Amino acid sequence: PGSAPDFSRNPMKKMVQVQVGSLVILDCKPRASPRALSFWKKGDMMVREQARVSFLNDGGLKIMNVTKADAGTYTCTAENQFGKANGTTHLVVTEPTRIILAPSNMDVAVGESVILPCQVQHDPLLDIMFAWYFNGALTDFKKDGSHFEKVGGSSSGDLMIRNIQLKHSGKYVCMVQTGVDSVSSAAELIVRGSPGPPENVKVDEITDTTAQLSWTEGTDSHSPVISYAVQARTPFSVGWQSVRTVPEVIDGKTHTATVVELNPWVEYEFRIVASNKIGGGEPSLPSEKVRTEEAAPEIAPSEVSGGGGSRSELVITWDPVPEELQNGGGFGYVVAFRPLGVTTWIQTVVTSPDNPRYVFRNESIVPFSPYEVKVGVYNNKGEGPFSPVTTVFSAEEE
Repeated sequence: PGSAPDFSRNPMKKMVQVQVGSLVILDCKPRASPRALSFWKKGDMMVREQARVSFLNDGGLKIMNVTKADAGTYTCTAENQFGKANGTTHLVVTEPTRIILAPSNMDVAVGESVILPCQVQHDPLLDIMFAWYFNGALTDFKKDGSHFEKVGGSSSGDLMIRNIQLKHSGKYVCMVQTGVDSVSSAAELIVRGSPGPPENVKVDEITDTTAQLSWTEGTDSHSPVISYAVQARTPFSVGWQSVRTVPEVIDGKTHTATVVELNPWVEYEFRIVASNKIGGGEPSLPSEKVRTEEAAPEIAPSEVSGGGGSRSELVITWDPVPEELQNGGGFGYVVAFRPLGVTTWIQTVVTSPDNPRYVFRNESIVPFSPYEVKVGVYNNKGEGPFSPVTTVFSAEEE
């Protein structure tokens, strides 16, 4: 044996970083036969045993509740019969990283855009790494792009959630790493939406003007249903349009209703829209296409008139009855006329409604004479009313 102190087997760390208020122990274990005595200096100055400072059996230095004042250069000088040796450690005391603006806990509707901040104050000697966790899993959110953006620049970890969806509900955790040190703060986002589309839309008890609708409630968007509304589509409707129901307003607990004021002999599809306090929901898939029962026509034509024409003519004219008021197939008109004073009607059936105009021409038609005229309606299911009688004059031409 016999050898001076030798730090090559057990060198003192070049540099040690500790958080303010932490505990630090600088090692000083050289190899030497016999064992070497040690002492510590901070810079030029000998370390004095003190309140938070003490000399350990293994030649180490223990400092408690470190301040930035304790930072500096500590050297350990060991001496043997055969010489002295020195080792140096630089103590860096750094402030804690602290999160200054953190995610808020939120209850928010789908489609909204929110910002979960994560600003930190940190000691400038250090570098920081931001990380987000979603329901406990590390993520940078880039696989769900178009819903997430990291905003604020390289110094910030702020997270923007765009057009938030139900699947984005959960615990969010912003974590800031600094070397081996770490702070984080968590918040919970609960997301609520419009109800899901109602399902299983069913139509029964079809009449000429009514139908019973039934349906089952759609997916829970985490806010209860307060209301149901009904829409319908026909060849005549400009897309989907609201329909009147009985009850006038349908409860969130009411899954059946009567549609009213439909037109007879029209084709219909129905859908249902659920609402909650968050907003109006996605419409159901449409019901089967059904047709209402046909019925006798009930509306006679308006503005029956006429007059003029060439020799021996009686011209009769009226307003067409709109298709949706025809109530059934094979709709047509019935023109009835008679000389004023005469009681027997002559009538003809007008099979095609295409042109609401009828001309009688023969020698029995007396020039410029008063005729009583009425026009009625019928379809495959029955006869409808006649218009009020009016007076039109035969042609004046002879």
